[PDB]
Amino acid sequence: HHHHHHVAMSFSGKYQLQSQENFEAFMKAIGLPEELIQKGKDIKGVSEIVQNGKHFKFTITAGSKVIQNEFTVGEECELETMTGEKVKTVVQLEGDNKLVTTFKNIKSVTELNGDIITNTMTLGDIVFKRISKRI
Repeated sequence: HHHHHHVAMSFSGKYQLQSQENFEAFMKAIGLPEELIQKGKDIKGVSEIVQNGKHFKFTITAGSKVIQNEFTVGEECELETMTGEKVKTVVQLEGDNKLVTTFKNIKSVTELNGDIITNTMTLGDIVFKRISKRI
């Protein structure tokens, strides 16, 4: 009560993998080995995001290691993939609890819905999806 001065929703929180679709098709296409794919779809990972005003931290716990990144929105930084490949880009927000970023041919769209994180990525013709839930 008595809060949110024309600003609401918050990417700050920790989350937990519920489900994912096109995972194997995407992981094979980005050149990961079948070992990391079979453990990556079986073992449900954890995920964490920290909003820091203009700054944003991304943390994704796979079934063996965590990938940590940081950027500032509208500033030109880099993001690490699960394969360990390093790629420069800029991230934007459409004012509607949804971040958007592209790379070369990969169109990534994160979406916060309360205590749920929807995430939809589109590399070429492959459409990777991922759902996590805020613990």
